[PDB]
Amino acid sequence: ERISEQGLYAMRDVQVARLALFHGDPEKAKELTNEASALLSDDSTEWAKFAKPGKKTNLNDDQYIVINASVGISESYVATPEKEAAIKIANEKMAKGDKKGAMEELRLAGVGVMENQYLMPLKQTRNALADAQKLLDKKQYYEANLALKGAEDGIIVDSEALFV
Amino acid sequence: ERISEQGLYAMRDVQVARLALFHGDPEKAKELTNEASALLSDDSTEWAKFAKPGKKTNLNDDQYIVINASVGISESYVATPEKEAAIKIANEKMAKGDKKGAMEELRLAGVGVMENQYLMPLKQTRNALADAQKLLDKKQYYEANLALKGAEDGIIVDSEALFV
Amino acid sequence: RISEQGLYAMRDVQVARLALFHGDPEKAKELTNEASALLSDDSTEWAKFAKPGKKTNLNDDQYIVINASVGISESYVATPEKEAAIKIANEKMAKGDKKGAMEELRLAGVGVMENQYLMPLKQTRNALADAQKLLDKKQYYEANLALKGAEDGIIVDSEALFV
Amino acid sequence: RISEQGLYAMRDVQVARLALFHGDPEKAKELTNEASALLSDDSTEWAKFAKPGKKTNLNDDQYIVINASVGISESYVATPEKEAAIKIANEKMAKGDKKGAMEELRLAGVGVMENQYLMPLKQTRNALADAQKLLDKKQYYEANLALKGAEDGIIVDSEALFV
Repeated sequence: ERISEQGLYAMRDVQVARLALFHGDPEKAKELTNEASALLSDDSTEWAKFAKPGKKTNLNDDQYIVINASVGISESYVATPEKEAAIKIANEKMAKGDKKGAMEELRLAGVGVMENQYLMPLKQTRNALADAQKLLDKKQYYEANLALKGAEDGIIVDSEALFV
Repeated sequence: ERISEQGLYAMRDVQVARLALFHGDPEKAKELTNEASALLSDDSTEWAKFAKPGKKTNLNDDQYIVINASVGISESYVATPEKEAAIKIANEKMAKGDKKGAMEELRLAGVGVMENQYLMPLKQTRNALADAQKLLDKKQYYEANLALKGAEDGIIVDSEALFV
Repeated sequence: RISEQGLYAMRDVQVARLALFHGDPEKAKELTNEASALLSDDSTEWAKFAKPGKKTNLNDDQYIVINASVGISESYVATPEKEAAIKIANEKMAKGDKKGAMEELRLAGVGVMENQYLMPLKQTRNALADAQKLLDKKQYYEANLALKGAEDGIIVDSEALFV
Repeated sequence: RISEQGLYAMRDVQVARLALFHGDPEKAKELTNEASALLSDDSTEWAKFAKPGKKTNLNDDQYIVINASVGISESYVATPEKEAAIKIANEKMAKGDKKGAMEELRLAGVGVMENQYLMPLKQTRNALADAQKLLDKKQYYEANLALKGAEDGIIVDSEALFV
């Protein structure tokens, strides 16, 4: 994976924190927001290893960080002998680690394969968590929920044809 | 209003497994699929305790299991003295754990709050994972990816107004 | 049934938010007025499109069905039993026997959901009215947020089809 | 530039999938015929709506922009600086200086994305042709899956607006 596990866990923490605020548990929300902030602010983390260059951020000098990924499949689902043969060869090539050859066989049988990457703008997200922490410290719990929502709103999905 | 962390962990395994079939190790895909299947097949988990009762399933005698939850906020984002006064009171009741009274105060402020629950049909999902395990055993990797996709496709969202 | 007035109103909202940020507030104002008019028709039988039993944030509001889609879940494994079930289901669909067709698929391990998009009617009218006041005051960014609030009221409700 | 032709075609596909499972195959066939005709109509200047630099699965294909929406990210904390930037951005929107307006927001911590929905033209034409063959053979469940495959080719591409 080129997925940043720290960014993935941080955003999962934000989701649970926002729900905690509406279930009368600000203390859990505060602890989770602190965990998320610390996950994104480590000096040892090599964020460049997870960055998506070429995706321009709203903040200058910021970068989008890959924090999750999924596979997207498109096809007709019609079984033909030719498509079954292509899939058999694709499976063969994938077993041998020939990922690029496997994808070529799938694509000629009408299968589209995308990698969906979930992208987090690093400094923009840190700034939103910092705003949330200040509000939590002042017990402005609804407002903290909105700042956390703003962090979630910065996450985008980018889909790219795999091995094309 | 409790989430099955076991079901959520299983479905997260499924997502990683599908991508590994195209982009990582098929051996890791098999291991993740075995783990997801074992988590869902474990009846030491008290599944009924996490079920959503009034949601009819596709299989007879199945149940939807709550495996994730999030908050959805609707409002205009326009500040007024009346609204800020009501939000201040909402925050005070949140601090005292009065989650119902806090929600009544937010509705005075013009805020709509939903809880989104992600629902997993347990036996239907078990069946899809079992199909994927059979395919992976035969090195039918693309087909296994579709069986896992079918598992993901059974997850639905149900949204309900929080504490009305 | 699906409310095409609600469907068109929320489509107008989406286009209006884009128009504001492409430097066309006039187009956004026209579209927001159209959406307001679609949701305030005196002679729309809204109860015909309502989703009762879905509790709203506002007291005595109602959710309106404004869109729908089909969701299919299966494992894509071909067997003789499954192909035979699909053939029977297709024959039932050809005859208009929609309920039997879906039951035949479910018995073969195919899940068919109806995904309904639900609009809270009075809540959405209120959001549009807030956006109109901001547009009148030339508060265009703020109006874009108010329209976003109207969009965030739309929820999805999925039910097994003809179950 | 959004392709209204492509958007209409994909909306037809959604309704067709619903019609198949609500016992109306003739309506689904009519809707699928219309979607195929719209996408095959080369009097539409498809290249004018294409998203350059986005690689498709098929060798000589192109992604067509068929829909777009706005996404706003901010922390909702009112500060004198942000409130002044919103005032300036609103003035630039009113003058049609759309790029300066988004830059003003960006520099005050308000991020605006444009989300574009992208349709791979030849790939989508191919998926509809597959569905047509199935509909002609009365293979209605299979046609529903082939139409689902057409929808699954639509992707979202988000970019900072006028950055």
